[PDB]
Amino acid sequence: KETTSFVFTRFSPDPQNLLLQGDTVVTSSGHLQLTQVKDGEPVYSSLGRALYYAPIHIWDSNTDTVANFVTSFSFVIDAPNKAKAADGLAFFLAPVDTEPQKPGGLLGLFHDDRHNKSNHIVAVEFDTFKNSWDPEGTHIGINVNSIVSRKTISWDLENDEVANVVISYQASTKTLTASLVYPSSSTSYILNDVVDLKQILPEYVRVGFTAASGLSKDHVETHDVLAWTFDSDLPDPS
Amino acid sequence: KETTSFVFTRFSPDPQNLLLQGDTVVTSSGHLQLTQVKDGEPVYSSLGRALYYAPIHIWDSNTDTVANFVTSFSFVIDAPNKAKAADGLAFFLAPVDTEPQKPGGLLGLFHDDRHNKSNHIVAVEFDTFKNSWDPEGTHIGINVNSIVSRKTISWDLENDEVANVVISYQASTKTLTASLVYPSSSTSYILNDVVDLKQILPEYVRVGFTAASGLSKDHVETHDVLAWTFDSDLPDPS
Amino acid sequence: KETTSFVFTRFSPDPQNLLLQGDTVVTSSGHLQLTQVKDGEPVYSSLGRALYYAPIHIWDSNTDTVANFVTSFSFVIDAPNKAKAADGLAFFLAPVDTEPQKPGGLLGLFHDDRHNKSNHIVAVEFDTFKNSWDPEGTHIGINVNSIVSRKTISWDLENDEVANVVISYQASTKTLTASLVYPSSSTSYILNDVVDLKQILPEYVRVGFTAASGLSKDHVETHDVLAWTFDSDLPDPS
Amino acid sequence: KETTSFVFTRFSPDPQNLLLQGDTVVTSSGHLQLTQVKDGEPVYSSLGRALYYAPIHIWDSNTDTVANFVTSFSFVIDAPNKAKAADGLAFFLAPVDTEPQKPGGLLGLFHDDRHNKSNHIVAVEFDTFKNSWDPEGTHIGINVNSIVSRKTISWDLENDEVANVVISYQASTKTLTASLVYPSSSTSYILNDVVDLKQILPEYVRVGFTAASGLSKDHVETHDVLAWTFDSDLPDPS
Ligand SMILES: *[C@@H]1O[C@H](CO)[C@@H](O[C@@H]2O[C@H](CO)[C@@H](O[C@@H]3O[C@H](CO[C@H]4O[C@H](CO)[C@@H](O)[C@H](O)[C@@H]4O)[C@@H](O)[C@H](O[C@H]4O[C@H](CO)[C@@H](O)[C@H](O)[C@@H]4O)[C@@H]3O[C@@H]3OC[C@@H](O)[C@H](O)[C@H]3O)[C@H](O)[C@H]2NC(C)=O)[C@H](O[C@@H]2O[C@@H](C)[C@@H](O)[C@@H](O)[C@@H]2O)[C@H]1NC(C)=O
Ligand SMILES: *[C@@H]1O[C@H](CO)[C@@H](O[C@@H]2O[C@H](CO)[C@@H](O[C@@H]3O[C@H](CO[C@H]4O[C@H](CO)[C@@H](O)[C@H](O)[C@@H]4O)[C@@H](O)[C@H](O)[C@@H]3O)[C@H](O)[C@H]2NC(C)=O)[C@H](O[C@@H]2O[C@@H](C)[C@@H](O)[C@@H](O)[C@@H]2O)[C@H]1NC(C)=O
Ligand SMILES: CC(=O)N[C@H]1[C@H](Oc2ccc([N+](=O)[O-])cc2)O[C@H](CO)[C@@H](O[C@@H]2O[C@H](CO)[C@H](O)[C@H](O)[C@H]2NC(C)=O)[C@@H]1O
Ligand SMILES: CC(=O)N[C@H]1[C@H](Oc2ccc([N+](=O)[O-])cc2)O[C@H](CO)[C@@H](O[C@@H]2O[C@H](CO)[C@H](O)[C@H](O)[C@H]2NC(C)=O)[C@@H]1O
Ligand SMILES: CC(=O)N[C@H]1[C@H](Oc2ccc([N+](=O)[O-])cc2)O[C@H](CO)[C@@H](O[C@@H]2O[C@H](CO)[C@H](O)[C@H](O)[C@H]2NC(C)=O)[C@@H]1O
Ligand SMILES: CC(=O)N[C@H]1[C@H](Oc2ccc([N+](=O)[O-])cc2)O[C@H](CO)[C@@H](O[C@@H]2O[C@H](CO)[C@H](O)[C@H](O)[C@H]2NC(C)=O)[C@@H]1O
Ligand SMILES: *[C@@H]1O[C@H](CO)[C@@H](O)[C@H](O[C@@H]2O[C@@H](C)[C@@H](O)[C@@H](O)[C@@H]2O)[C@H]1NC(C)=O
Ligand SMILES: *[C@@H]1O[C@H](CO)[C@@H](O)[C@H](O[C@@H]2O[C@@H](C)[C@@H](O)[C@@H](O)[C@@H]2O)[C@H]1NC(C)=O
Ligand SMILES: [Ca+2]
Ligand SMILES: [Ca+2]
Ligand SMILES: [Ca+2]
Ligand SMILES: [Ca+2]
Ligand SMILES: [Mn+2]
Ligand SMILES: [Mn+2]
Ligand SMILES: [Mn+2]
Ligand SMILES: [Mn+2]
Repeated sequence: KETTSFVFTRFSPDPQNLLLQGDTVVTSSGHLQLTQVKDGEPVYSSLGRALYYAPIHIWDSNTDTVANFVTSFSFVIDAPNKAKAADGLAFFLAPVDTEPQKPGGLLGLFHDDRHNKSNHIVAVEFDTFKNSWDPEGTHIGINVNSIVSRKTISWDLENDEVANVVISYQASTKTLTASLVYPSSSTSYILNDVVDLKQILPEYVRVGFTAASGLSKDHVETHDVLAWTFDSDLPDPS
Repeated sequence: KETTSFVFTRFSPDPQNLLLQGDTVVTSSGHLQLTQVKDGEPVYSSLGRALYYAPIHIWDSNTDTVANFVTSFSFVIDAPNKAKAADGLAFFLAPVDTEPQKPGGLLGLFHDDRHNKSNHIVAVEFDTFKNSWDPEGTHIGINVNSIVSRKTISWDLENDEVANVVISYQASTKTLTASLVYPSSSTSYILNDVVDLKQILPEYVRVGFTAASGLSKDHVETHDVLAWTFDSDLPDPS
Repeated sequence: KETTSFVFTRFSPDPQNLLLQGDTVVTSSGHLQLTQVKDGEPVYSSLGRALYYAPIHIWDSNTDTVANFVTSFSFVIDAPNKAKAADGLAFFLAPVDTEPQKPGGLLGLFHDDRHNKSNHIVAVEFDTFKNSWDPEGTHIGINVNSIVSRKTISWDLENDEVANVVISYQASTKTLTASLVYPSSSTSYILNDVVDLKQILPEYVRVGFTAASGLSKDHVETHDVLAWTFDSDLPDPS
Repeated sequence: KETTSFVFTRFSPDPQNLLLQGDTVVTSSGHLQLTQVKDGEPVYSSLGRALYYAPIHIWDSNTDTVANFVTSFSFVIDAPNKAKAADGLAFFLAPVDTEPQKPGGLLGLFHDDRHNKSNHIVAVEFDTFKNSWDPEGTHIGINVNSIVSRKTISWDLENDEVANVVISYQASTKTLTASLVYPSSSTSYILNDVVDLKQILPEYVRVGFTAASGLSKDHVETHDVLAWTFDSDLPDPS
């Protein structure tokens, strides 16, 4: 049996147990600021990611076991103009050596908008801009090896409000669940889908966040993570 | 700081750390069988509850602190005829000395269908029968001192399928959240509302389940809880 | 699988999740005051106990499994005259219906100084007075169904200093371990012994503290518990 | 507030969340084999280490806070001839970029046998061979920036038996405690000392194990770690 856990109720400057990639910085208020802010305004064409330093043991081929996990986090998206919000934020699992990919609507996750099994990516996206591949309206999506979500639900961005997210994986039913609550307005969202982690991901992954602002100067927003917990449990074989 | 936790991934016969009330028994398959089954068929007019034996310290007037909590459980409702399903199951918090009340549509929670602040009850109901006070259709409800829910959402009973529920309370925003997932069909539900526990409940409560079958012979269903976890955390003051 | 946990970093007045027996009260400073204090002085012939309200599932005859557990606590003994310290404090496991027994050197645990398997008691004692059955000197003892310890080590009371205790049980080796540290003086103690819980205790027990002051007016001390954690884990069968 | 935890009840081959250094391999039985074995016999002059991949946040200069931690592990030392056992095993904390140093009696920890504050090492050693700097007999030691222990206790190696170790740090008293129990013989050992982590270590460290076999062919033993848990808690400022 193997377990991994961590909790951040806020972030310290120079967090050496996180891999910060692209534009990510830690604010003096203790937030993970994924996309650039200059003079209190979000900067366009910005991309930042943050991963937990330790690989997570997500499944084991020898024992044929798959881990359960649960992660919770709080985030804020602040768009100067809500109608022009772009592009969004995702929580994701990827190979240990994962590096930022294309900015904008590809969210730093993918090199292009096609499906490719060598991506080895599972993500939950909070998507604020309708790309050509997207459903109508802002939405939450479960993504497997593609920016084109396997399943989506409508989600109304509550501009500059704290969103509380829980994402969990139940290995026995191969079910990934994602929920988002805005306590400020008592609004909540949930979706779930079958995602076979053993078939999609390598045995060890890194986990974390990615976010991207829009590729034009009037389509911008901030993407801050305020707090993050993670727990994974790889059981003994039956 | 005070915390309480417990986990049951299944139930043992004669569980001395649960207070079983009314008809509740533990099955040899390890389920908490809240309402009676006879010859593999649910019995009408049955009511059973199960509470964790220890009082939970939910808030403290001296330090003016309120606990966070989270509970998860799995349950199954099996109705021979889904249209005639009655009456449902609830998770609840109540005074330490709480005893079963009226059966049927009052779910063992309330003496009548009126609102009364001396009840000191907060519940999340999974309501399978439309009483005169209910919305149209089966629904999940957040209940505060009344069988007449403060907030409801439509919920389609997936007959004899395992439902995974999470209910959490965030003290800082006074927000109660309840979610239900059916992994078998990838269907999910969530709602949340403001519930001020400090104003509704005494400082110590008992927590648990209640369920009731219908008060007529053709309006019956089973109500089994398969697993239950609970975690509460009453923080130090500021 | 079944687990039970709780944490008290201090105690609240009227703790409804503890069974207080004999003279025990909670002080306004948040301590569990097991033996009486009157006008800032310990009272002789006083006996108090405190148990967690919920029964703990320590083993299961159906699945033939035995729990691991670990408890930690901090305590203080303050004797006006250290040479006349009596009688001591114990952590213990006992049947759910356990009641205080004889005061003084029997520590509220036993009716007499003999061995009897119907006691169903396992205790770790911090023994400040040499009775006829005791080794020379103040000592820590592991007790099984008798005040006459199965195993003892010398322990020097550090008068009015905080002692940090950890007691753990490893089911697979039937080993009970107890350690005590005085951080103030960098002094530490440890002992362990084979104790077969399945053979000694019923399937469910209550756990807690007992303490007794001396049976003469010049042989007195206080016995305060400052903090307490407990975790038990009854595994699935192999 | 920041916490980090992990559990291994056994080890998988190619553990990508551990940094294996020197000779360390994972056995097919799931043990961390720190020093080499060839044809079932320990090889002399072997040195291996294993660190958790993620840096641990042990103190924070911004908030002026220091973490508590607790680690537990099980290990086995098997010497063909107990009188010729060498050299031993240690648990340690060191800079993130730590690399194996000198073999033999320096345990892979130090470049020489002198005290040097630039080492930035805190270790607990299980020392099986009397070097020129050592006390008489096999011993457990607390080491700060030197192979010459700050404090030692006698410890009798129980050849090829499982040792259960707990090492904990209490930031409020700056106290490091280490205990070892052999359940097989009911033998136990403990020591503790004041160690100011903020003054000795950098803000982030890596944690893990090191072990070395003797530098002559007749002074050899195996050093296997069977299981390992770690929990650290860096609190909010007070
Ligand atoms: C170590 O402690 C152990 C636990 O205390 C001791 O075992 C107890 O010993 C008790 C006697 O001291 C014994 O109590 C008696 O039980 C009789 C049988 O009870 C059951 O069976 C009946 C049907 O067959 C049924 O009617 C009963 O209701 C019970 O279910 C019972 O008849 C006795 O009651 C009569 O006799 C007494 C004495 O004259 C009267 O006072 C009483 O009113 C009645 O006329 C008696 O019962 C007890 O009476 C007093 C009351 O306060 C008690 O609550 C009530 O129980 C008890 O059953 C056992 N317990 C167990 C678990 O075995 C043990 O003593 C030794 O071992 C026991 C088993 C026994 O063999 C003793 O003779 C031994 O001394 C202690 N061991 C040692 C080595 O000292
Ligand atoms: C506390 O620990 C520190 C860190 O380890 C010690 O500092 C190191 O000491 C070692 C000595 O064992 C030094 O390594 C030797 O360095 C020489 C010189 O190399 C350089 O120059 C030559 C030619 O001049 C070039 O050929 C090289 O390419 C290189 O540029 C080398 O030839 C030897 O083979 C060793 O590798 C090491 O440099 C040094 N590091 C630092 C950061 O100072 C420190 O002890 C130090 O060294 C000793 C000998 C004394 O001089 C102390 O005053 C130094 O502090 C140690 N403190 C104590 C008291 O032991
Ligand atoms: C100004 C403008 O309209 N630029 C548009 C751009 O074409 C130009 C034109 C001139 C220059 N130039 O070097 O000045 C640079 C780029 O074509 C892009 C599509 O390929 C538009 O990118 C989209 O921007 C959106 C916000 O407007 C979202 O970020 C959306 O996700 C993103 N689409 C994707 C697939 O990433 C981008 O907005
Ligand atoms: C056959 C029949 O009419 N049965 C009906 C029953 O009637 C009688 C007849 C005589 C006596 N008496 O005091 O002797 C008492 C009751 O009165 C019950 C209400 O008071 C009906 O209960 C309702 O039954 C429904 C399923 O049919 C649901 O369970 C519903 O929740 C429940 N309503 C409530 C408020 O609990 C029940 O259907
Ligand atoms: C003043 C005095 O000496 N009182 C003594 C008291 O008195 C008597 C005197 C004669 C007879 N009798 O059989 O006729 C009966 C009782 O007998 C008590 C039982 O032996 C002494 O109790 C002991 O007191 C000690 C502190 O001084 C410790 O608390 C010690 O653990 C305690 N012993 C026990 C077993 O609890 C108690 O000290
Ligand atoms: C047979 C014998 O005496 N072998 C000894 C060896 O001897 C020689 C003699 C001449 C030359 N030379 O440079 O020609 C080289 C080696 O010198 C080693 C360094 O002092 C001895 O190392 C010690 O070995 C012990 C077990 O035998 C322990 O492992 C002990 O910790 C270890 N010492 C240290 C500091 O690591 C090693 O035992
Ligand atoms: C699928 O994704 C991976 C990385 O996520 C790419 O490396 C693959 O590109 C193909 O393989 C690489 C190594 C290189 O040879 C390239 O020329 C190939 O196209 C990518 N595959 C495709 C078809 O897009
Ligand atoms: C509100 O709830 C309390 C708690 O359950 C009830 O006891 C109240 O009923 C009234 O007071 C009780 C004690 C009893 O005297 C009864 O006859 C009264 O009706 C109830 N209050 C209401 C319905 O107004
Ligand atoms: Ca998009
Ligand atoms: Ca109803
Ligand atoms: Ca005594
Ligand atoms: Ca040595
Ligand atoms: Mn999308
Ligand atoms: Mn309803
Ligand atoms: Mn004693
Ligand atoms: Mn040594």
